[PDB]
Amino acid sequence: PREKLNPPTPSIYLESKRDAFSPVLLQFCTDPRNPITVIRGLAGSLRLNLGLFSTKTLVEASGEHTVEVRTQVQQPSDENWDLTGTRQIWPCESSRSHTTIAKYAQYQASSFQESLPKNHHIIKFGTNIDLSDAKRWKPQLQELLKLPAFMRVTSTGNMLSHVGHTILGMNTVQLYMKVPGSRTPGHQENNNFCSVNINIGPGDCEWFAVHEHYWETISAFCDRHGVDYLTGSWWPILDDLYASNIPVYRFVQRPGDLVWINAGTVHWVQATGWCNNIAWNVGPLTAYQYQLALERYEWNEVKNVKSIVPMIHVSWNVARTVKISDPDLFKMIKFCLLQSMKHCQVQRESLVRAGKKIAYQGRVKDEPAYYCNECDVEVFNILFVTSENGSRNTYLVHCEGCARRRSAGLQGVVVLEQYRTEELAQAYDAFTLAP
Ligand SMILES: O=C(CCCc1ccccc1)Nc1cnccc1C(=O)O
Ligand SMILES: [Co+2]
Ligand SMILES: [Mg+2]
Ligand SMILES: [Mg+2]
Ligand SMILES: [Zn+2]
Repeated sequence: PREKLNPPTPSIYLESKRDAFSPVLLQFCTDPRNPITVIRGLAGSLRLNLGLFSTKTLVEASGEHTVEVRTQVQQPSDENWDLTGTRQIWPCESSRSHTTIAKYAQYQASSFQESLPKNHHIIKFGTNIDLSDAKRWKPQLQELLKLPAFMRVTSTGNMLSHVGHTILGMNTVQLYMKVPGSRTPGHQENNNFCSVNINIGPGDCEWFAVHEHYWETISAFCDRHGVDYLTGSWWPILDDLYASNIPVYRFVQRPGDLVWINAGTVHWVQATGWCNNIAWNVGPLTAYQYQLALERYEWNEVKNVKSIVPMIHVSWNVARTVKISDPDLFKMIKFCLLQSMKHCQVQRESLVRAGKKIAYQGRVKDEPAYYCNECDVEVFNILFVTSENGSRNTYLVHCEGCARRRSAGLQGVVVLEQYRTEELAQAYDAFTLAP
């Protein structure tokens, strides 16, 4: 039906500051039935100084900051043309280049003055601007502390705050600078984590969204139309989605509106006017989020795609410090930890059978999680390490399989252990369901 395929977008207005910190807001935003939530006038309700994220202020703060530019052909939000301009296509490719905030700002500003749409046919979209530097963006980041706990960049209830190190763009803030038509290709978030997006303005963003439930159908369209779902750049053809009985949420994000994207929600975005957007990810400690995160973590492994969130590392840290009261979530984490212990044990036994030494490395403060140099899989605890350079400057971490796959096998490879069996066992036994 036409009505069901065009469902109303979940919306909230906060009449006061008290409403923003209400438990009702959390359960609404995280409800699996709500794939996306727009909070109207959130900035004003919480008195957020969005002027700190204005183009003028950003240029003053760091004019030489790196801006990743995406050159694009401008086209209506419901269109993506082939080279002949006679049919709709899924792939939406863009050329990548680099510039500065100051230089993109001038393009953004001049372009705005040209119209008394912009840049004619071809436009540039300033993406992936890094606001992780605490000293450089102090007033900007401090301003975001006015948000309720579950939406903050850092909180005890956010899985990404238990990683122990920086994951660029997930537990640090990214800035987008846009002109009309600036297009954000379709995707789910890294490891199906939730996301927060605030429109700074002055212009609007147009949003499109599909519930996580339909993601495999979206992936099959991408495969049918010759583009990588997880890693490629694509723009859904809306008629294809409606022809497959897939409801599409459509709404406008006006200046000061916060968009909350729930776990696994497929979404694509286009700027209607000139605007800046700020964004980051959040991983609420719930069974719904954890399940979706683990299954993308595994699916990533099947498709040889790096999981940007090291879910095994995160699950252990969470287990070590956070009390989980939900039985369903506890079961999932407890199982993940047990599987990890068994996996580590199997590796140690095989290494000891082969007569291969294992040195205890230990962990240090602010140490990153390790990934395989070849296949990009998370390498937890047992590290197969080699020296690429003649000196001890360049160390490469490999997984068991890739280490074994080397021409000389494990010769030259030093095997390290970051957590002893007893460390994991004692952390595991300490992890119990909260009352
Ligand atoms: O991912 C991005 C940056 C897209 C940059 C890009 C990459 C590849 C091709 C064109 C543009 N942006 C968003 C993601 N999710 C929600 C909203 C946005 C946004 O642009 O406000
Ligand atoms: Co997104
Ligand atoms: Mg991306
Ligand atoms: Mg599912
Ligand atoms: Zn590997």
